[PDB]
Amino acid sequence: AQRVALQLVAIVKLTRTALLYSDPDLRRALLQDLESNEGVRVYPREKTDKFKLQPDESVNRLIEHDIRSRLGDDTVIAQSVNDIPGVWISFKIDDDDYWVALDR
Amino acid sequence: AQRVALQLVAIVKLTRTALLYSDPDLRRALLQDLESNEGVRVYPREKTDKFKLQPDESVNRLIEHDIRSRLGDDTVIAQSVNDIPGVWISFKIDDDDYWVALDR
Ligand SMILES: [Ba+2]
Ligand SMILES: [Ba+2]
Ligand SMILES: [Ba+2]
Ligand SMILES: [Ba+2]
Ligand SMILES: [Ba+2]
Ligand SMILES: [Ba+2]
Ligand SMILES: [Ba+2]
Ligand SMILES: [Ba+2]
Ligand SMILES: [Ba+2]
Ligand SMILES: [Ba+2]
Ligand SMILES: [Cl-]
Ligand SMILES: [Cl-]
Ligand SMILES: [Cl-]
Ligand SMILES: [Cl-]
Repeated sequence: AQRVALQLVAIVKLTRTALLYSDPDLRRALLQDLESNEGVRVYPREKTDKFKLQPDESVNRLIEHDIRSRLGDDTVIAQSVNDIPGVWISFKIDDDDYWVALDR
Repeated sequence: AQRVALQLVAIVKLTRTALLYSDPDLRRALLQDLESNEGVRVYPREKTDKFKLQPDESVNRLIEHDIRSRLGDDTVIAQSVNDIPGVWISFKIDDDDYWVALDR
């Protein structure tokens, strides 16, 4: 529980941080780097993006509990967004909502 | 071996990325965020910074092998730099050398 959640939290936080402090002119280039080089796909999150939860198997819900405690109670953790499989974790910068998608 | 190394690689890569694409005016502020919020201390690496290897115990050398395969053959991995304990991993942006220090 704790260990997996800690790693996922670290990834989301470092990714959000990279975006937060990014040179606005290089922000699109940064998103390409994160995806290709770090395997981290960032997307804007639209209010109408649909999602499906990870199953209640193994320690998923405990992992999810620990992630929200560290990232924020309103964090969405999902196994798909708009029918696209992955490990999906939402985050925010100010008024802007985002997804991070990782490979399962 | 693989798993620990993969996580450390991810941290170093995301950290380097954040720095690489950072707004130059916010770069010092970014370093504060990484340290306080992500527990990642970045330092410039000076050619005369001394270091001490992690012991050859457990799977340390295998972890180190996997880290270098992903980050670069010239990567230094150390248990201390200038007598300061931690998990230290070097990285570069162009001509500039850096350390990342994590808690053990
Ligand atoms: Ba909290
Ligand atoms: Ba919003
Ligand atoms: Ba809002
Ligand atoms: Ba809202
Ligand atoms: Ba919004
Ligand atoms: Ba290589
Ligand atoms: Ba140099
Ligand atoms: Ba050099
Ligand atoms: Ba050199
Ligand atoms: Ba140098
Ligand atoms: Cl953008
Ligand atoms: Cl979905
Ligand atoms: Cl600087
Ligand atoms: Cl040392």
